[PDB]
Amino acid sequence: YINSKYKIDLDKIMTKMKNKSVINIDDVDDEELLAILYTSKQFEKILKNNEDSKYLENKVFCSVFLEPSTRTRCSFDAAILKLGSKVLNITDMNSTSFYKGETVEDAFKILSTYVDGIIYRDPSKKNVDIAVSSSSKPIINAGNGTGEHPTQSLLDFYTIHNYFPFILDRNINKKLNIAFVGDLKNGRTVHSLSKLLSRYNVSFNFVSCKSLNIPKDIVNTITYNLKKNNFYSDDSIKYFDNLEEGLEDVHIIYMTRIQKNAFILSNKTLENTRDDTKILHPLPRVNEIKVEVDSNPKSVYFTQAENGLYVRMALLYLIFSSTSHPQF
Amino acid sequence: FYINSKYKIDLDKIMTKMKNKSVINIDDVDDEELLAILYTSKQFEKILKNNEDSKYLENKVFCSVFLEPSTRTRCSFDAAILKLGSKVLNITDMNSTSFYKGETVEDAFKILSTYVDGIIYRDPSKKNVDIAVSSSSKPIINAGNGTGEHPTQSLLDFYTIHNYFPFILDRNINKKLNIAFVGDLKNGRTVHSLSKLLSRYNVSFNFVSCKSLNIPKDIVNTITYNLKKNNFYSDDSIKYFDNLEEGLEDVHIIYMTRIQKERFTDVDEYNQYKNAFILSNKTLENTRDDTKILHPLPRVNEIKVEVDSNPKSVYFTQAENGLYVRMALLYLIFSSTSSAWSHPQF
Amino acid sequence: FYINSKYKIDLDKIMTKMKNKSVINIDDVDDEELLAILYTSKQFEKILKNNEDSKYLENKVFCSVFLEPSTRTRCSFDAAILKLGSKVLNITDMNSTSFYKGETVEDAFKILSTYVDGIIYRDPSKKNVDIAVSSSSKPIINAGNGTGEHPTQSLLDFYTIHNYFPFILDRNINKKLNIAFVGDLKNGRTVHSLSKLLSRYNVSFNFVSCKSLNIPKDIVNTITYNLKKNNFYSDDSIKYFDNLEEGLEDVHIIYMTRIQKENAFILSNKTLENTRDDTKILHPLPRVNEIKVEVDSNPKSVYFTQAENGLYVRMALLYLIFSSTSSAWSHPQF
Ligand SMILES: CC(C)(C)OC(=O)Nc1sc(-c2ccccc2)cc1C(=O)NCCc1ccccc1
Ligand code: NA
Repeated sequence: YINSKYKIDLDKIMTKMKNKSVINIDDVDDEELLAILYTSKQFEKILKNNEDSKYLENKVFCSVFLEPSTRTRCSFDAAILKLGSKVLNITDMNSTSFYKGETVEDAFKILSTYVDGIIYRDPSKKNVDIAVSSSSKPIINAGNGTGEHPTQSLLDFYTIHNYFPFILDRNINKKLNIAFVGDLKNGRTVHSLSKLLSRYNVSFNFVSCKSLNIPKDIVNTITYNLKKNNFYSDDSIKYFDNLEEGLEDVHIIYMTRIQKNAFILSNKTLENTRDDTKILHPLPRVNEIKVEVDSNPKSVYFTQAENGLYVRMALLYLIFSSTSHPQF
Repeated sequence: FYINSKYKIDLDKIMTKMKNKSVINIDDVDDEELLAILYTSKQFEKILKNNEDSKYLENKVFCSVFLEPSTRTRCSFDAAILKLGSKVLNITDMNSTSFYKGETVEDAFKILSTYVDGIIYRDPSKKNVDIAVSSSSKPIINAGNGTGEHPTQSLLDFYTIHNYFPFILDRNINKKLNIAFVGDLKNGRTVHSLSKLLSRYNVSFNFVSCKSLNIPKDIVNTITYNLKKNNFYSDDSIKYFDNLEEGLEDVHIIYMTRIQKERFTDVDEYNQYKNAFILSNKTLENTRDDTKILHPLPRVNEIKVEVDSNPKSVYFTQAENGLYVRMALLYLIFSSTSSAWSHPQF
Repeated sequence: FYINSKYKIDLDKIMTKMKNKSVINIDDVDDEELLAILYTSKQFEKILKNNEDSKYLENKVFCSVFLEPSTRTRCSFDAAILKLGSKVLNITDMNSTSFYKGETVEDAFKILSTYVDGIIYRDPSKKNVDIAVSSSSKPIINAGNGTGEHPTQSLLDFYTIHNYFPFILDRNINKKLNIAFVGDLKNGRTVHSLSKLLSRYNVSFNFVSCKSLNIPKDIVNTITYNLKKNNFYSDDSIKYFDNLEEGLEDVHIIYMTRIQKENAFILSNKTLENTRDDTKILHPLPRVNEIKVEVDSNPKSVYFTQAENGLYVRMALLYLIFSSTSSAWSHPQF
């Protein structure tokens, strides 16, 4: 099992990931990240070539979405169904109507008797952690109020690694430069992907309009990670409030969502970027990216969204399998 | 493969043509495609009535997106997918505005179509379905929109008729089908769609309505051009009546529409129109012996419960037929390939 | 071949009788059918706790119709169908009036039953379930209605009891089970249903309630006629208390009910110290105050196992009604 230059011992990494709960991106170590990246790639190729995808038959999951949150929920459903497993849904409900005079711990202790695993989206942070403590079965966090969204970070990382595979090498001569653009204060997807990218040889351009800057405790978490692998320097973190400077010499531009510009992306504002730059956005997009950019080959935000299917298939396969592997 | 015992269906070739086809309007189905649908529907009807293996399409994952409540069509599409042995994720009980929460229809469909092999979409907006089709990398079946496009209702309507009157397929100048459309012909879009499809054949039409709720001119024009084009138009081709006693005479089919009180000024107008067009065993005594009664449902008072025991009533068979017709259409579009041994064949 | 310790089960014969049966009330289950359910439930419990293949009912497509919020029962029936290897479409987020949008219950059920092999139906109206059964070409499982019929709640309650006290099946005049029902005995319909089923056996009852919320006479009468039928009725058979201290003495089972206060009877480790060693505590759930979280660590608490058992009991009932099967070798036998 190879992804160019690293052999992955998938048997051994699955033994370790079996019945693992995934709440935060920090619950995924280096070895587990390689296994996910590798397996995601196998599912991408199997599905793009119309091959049998049914690597996880015989499982029954529960999907609990207590805010309307249709793309992430459908992505998890499709992944389960394409793997050949089954799922029952709780949707179109909020906290109060689902927990109708019942504790979170009662609800999860009972629900986990019915199913092999639970996928849970709840805008409360407390609820996901209470569910994990109460559940006899593994939980995948599909997004909560603390800004934990592990599968968004994983699919973001998979997407980058697909155009810039050298991010995995921890090579002091091969650095990736990324610009994060928009609302860096409220854009939790930046916070989570930053922590994961900072384990690697990466330098960051934070591009925001003063009022919406990256929070200090993320800058600190980036600086501790980069220091730990001896890739911190005074040039590791740069701050801009304009595109013209922010977007210069970055392999990746990652746009965030807003609501109420310095930061609208046009073919014009992209003429002076590297020819290899790729554009991500977790979606949905509003004005941050003009429709004309969809025809620009630097745009990969729809491939990115597509990649969430393969990454969620991979993560469900590695946690829930009982045991050959997807290959080719 | 034979239909009517006259017309040979090369299902391999017709599948190659229908593969990854979107079905939005009944005019997206040609003569050959309609034969393959009718034939395949009949095989699913017999396999299921005999408790045989129905799993002729197993490895597919669909998304079903219903942005207005419409329980029977949605459940019928679910059942069809599941009976074929495929899988479906559902968006229900939601409207346009809450599902498109500050996202364009084009963004939503471009992404959703990466997840799945095909989409079933019901939206009361007509624009939305056409935008979905333009944005989607995967086929769409329109399960109903605001323009009155509802191709699987028309298809299951036609399947039902063809089961009692198979000669409608022959385009034989000696073998004419006579149908009465009864009730709200202005707002009954199922009449509009079925009319267009029937007018490809040797058919004459009785439009039975009171003044205010008559068939629109643009449908009469489309029926008249279709009948002319196959040299079946005469001054007899389209008649208009305001009462059952005349309207229901010498028709093979009576097709009753919904007369929703919210289409009148008040109750007195409703209950006058109601009552004038209500179907009883009495109002059916001077129809042909062979007359069959359709209604797209749901039923309110348009038809009295006593008529359910009358052998001329088939509106519950009609609704059941939607399962077989939706199984057929899904099989023909989404199969990756054929053998002659992979086809349903009772 | 099919044994339940010392009851031999003729599953072929009992399935011939249960095939395409509708189950609306606990009285639609006779002695033989109850043994088939108990036996099949036990096989599913062991297969699933040992991670074996559970797919004993492939190729069916069900419709599950929930016209009130009723999340646990609905998820339990979904899980059961999916674990058996069959498929389901769901109608939820609906009440009576919005689902029957100017359509009769009989029209809706006549049509829906053409699509599917079976229907699971929860509706707070009692009329609706009985009209559904009259109109349907396919079998219905009642998942709960307004008359307090909830057959799979009673069945999973009974399965739970029989697991700790298997002698309830023997109808042995020397082996009596003592149960206390605690809380709102007037509105607690699962007491009503389980009482009727327990009273087919050698059972005595402690009804513990204030005064305003006492067991209704019609249930006392139905318990007395059942117990008389097997000559287990005596003036000792039914006792009435207004306090836990007396009510809870010498009972093998304590069954706590929901009381939505729309204080006397909260269960604590303290109020449990002088119960039998062997007493088990049920509660149909959800619980609010009736049982303190401290009791969850008490080994007498089984209300979470009880709720888990609903999976195995719903798998069993679906298998026994819907199987297309003939042969003794196809049945689960851990
Ligand atoms: C994290 C991801 C993107 C996977 O989660 C979803 O997609 N769910 C969500 S949270 C959301 C939102 C918007 C405003 C305020 C608060 C939350 C957008 C949405 C969302 O789904 N599209 C909004 C409208 C829409 C729904 C589905 C498809 C297309 C458009
Ligand atoms: Na599903």
